[PDB]
Amino acid sequence: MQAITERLEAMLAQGTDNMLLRFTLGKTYAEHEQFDAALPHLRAALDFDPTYSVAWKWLGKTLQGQGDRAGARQAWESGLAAAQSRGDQQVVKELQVFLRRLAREDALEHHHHHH
Repeated sequence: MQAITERLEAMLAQGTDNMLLRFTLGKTYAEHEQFDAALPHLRAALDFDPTYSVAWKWLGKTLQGQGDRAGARQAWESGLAAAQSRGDQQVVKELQVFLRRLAREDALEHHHHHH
C-alpha cells in the first residue's frame, strides 16, 4: 500500500534491524515537516550509527523546522566538523549555505546586519 513507513513496518516486524532502515523512516518524518517526531527517531539512529553524513544534514533541518534558531545554529556547527572529519566537502558546503541563511535572520533581530 501507499506510505513508505507503513510497508517498511512489515520487514521491521520480521526482525530485519538494518542501518538504512532506521534512516529512511526518519527521512519521511522530516520531509513531512514532522521534525518533532523525527527527533527521537533520528536520535535513535545516531546512537547506533552516528557516522551517517546525510543524517547530520537532516538534523540541521530538523531544528530549523521545529522552530529553534539557536538549536539549528549549533546543529550545523556540530555537523560541519563531522563532515570535515569524514572529508565530505559536499555536505560541508550544503550545510554551510543553510547556516549562512539562518544567520541572516539573526542579523535582523540580533542586528548582525551589514549595517
